[PDB]
Amino acid sequence: TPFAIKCATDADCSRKCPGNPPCRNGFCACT
Repeated sequence: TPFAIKCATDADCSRKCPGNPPCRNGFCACT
């Protein structure tokens, strides 16, 4: 799914779910 937690960047991924997980299609990879 190129759709998940709405992200800007890695840092933003981190902002929701820490440890700097990656984003793809501007969505954070973390569940």
